[PDB]
Amino acid sequence: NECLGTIGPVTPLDASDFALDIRMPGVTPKESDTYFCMSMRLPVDEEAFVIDFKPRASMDTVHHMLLFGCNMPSSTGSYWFCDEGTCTDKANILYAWARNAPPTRLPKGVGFRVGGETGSKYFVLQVHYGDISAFRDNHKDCSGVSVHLTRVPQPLIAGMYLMMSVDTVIPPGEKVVNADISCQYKMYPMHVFAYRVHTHHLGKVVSGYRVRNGQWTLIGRQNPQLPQAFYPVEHPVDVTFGDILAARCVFTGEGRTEATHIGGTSSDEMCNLYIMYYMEAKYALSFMTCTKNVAPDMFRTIPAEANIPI
Ligand SMILES: CC(=O)N[C@@H](Cc1cc(I)c(O)c(I)c1)C(=O)NCC(=O)O
Ligand SMILES: CC(=O)N[C@@H](Cc1cc(I)c(O)c(I)c1)C(=O)NCC(=O)O
Ligand SMILES: [Cu+2]
Ligand SMILES: [Cu+2]
Ligand code: NI
Repeated sequence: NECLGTIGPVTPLDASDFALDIRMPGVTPKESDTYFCMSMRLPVDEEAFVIDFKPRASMDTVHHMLLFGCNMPSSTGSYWFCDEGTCTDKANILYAWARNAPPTRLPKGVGFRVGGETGSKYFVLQVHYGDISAFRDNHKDCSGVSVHLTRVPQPLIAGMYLMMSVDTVIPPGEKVVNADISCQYKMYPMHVFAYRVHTHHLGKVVSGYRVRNGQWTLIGRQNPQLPQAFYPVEHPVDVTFGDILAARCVFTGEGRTEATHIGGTSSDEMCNLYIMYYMEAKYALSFMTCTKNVAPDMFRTIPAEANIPI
């Protein structure tokens, strides 16, 4: 997107609001499939709320973008190749923009809490450059995301419940390998409103469910090879203390001559189901994670859609 120049990245909106533009510093991708990252310290130290996001991406080159909040970006640079790392600490994903799947807006009254004593101090943007035909000009790119911040406390706080595998091993040639994840929910109620799935090339399908009284309620189901944007949930789903969140990624070993385990490269795999939710401000926590399988046997009753591609 157009580089800002002399006006800088901060646009005052009114007494308590401002837009912060998070753009690449005029970079020029040299290889296709390049992944660039950069970070912006928040301008204010006190707590603020991110209530909106507007993509500022060049359609001819940018394939996808992801925006995280964290306290220690992986590089002190102007920008860097993300394969070096995103954040030293555990990054919280806030937004994903996919070229072929237009992002959905946050419900009004819902905001991510950042800054202050416990909120993220930085935003780290990762841009994935696919086609670079437009880059023979050796033109620089300032694609990114604009974020709307406010000091006004929001009634509903947005958070992320991340379900991910750590132990998965996919034997070469192996027709079907399931990665099951399950945890019991023990916090105040959350209402899922969006979900994103993430797998590398071996993933066939990823599904997540809320299981209450043995009954399975679909949160989201998606083919991880389709654009990995946050998609709105079919129907609002609350998860309450006692419920169990269960997820399954279906992989294959077909095509691999060696075993594939969980990891950060293209030769590795990942099984992630991001569940974006909102909670009443007075009960809210911004992030939860599940990296276990507490009810392995429970999957004997998983809906068949969980094994059939989409
Ligand atoms: C090892 C793995 O599966 N990593 C995933 C999930 C992940 C993401 C964030 I944000 C975290 O803070 C943590 I802890 C783990 C991963 O990096 N996925 C990237 C993606 O979703 O595209
Ligand atoms: C005064 C105000 O809030 N104006 C905009 C907010 C805004 C402005 C810019 I410049 C941004 O880049 C972003 I992110 C958000 C407003 O009312 N936007 C409505 C909307 O499109 O959602
Ligand atoms: Cu991409
Ligand atoms: Cu990955
Ligand atoms: Ni409800």
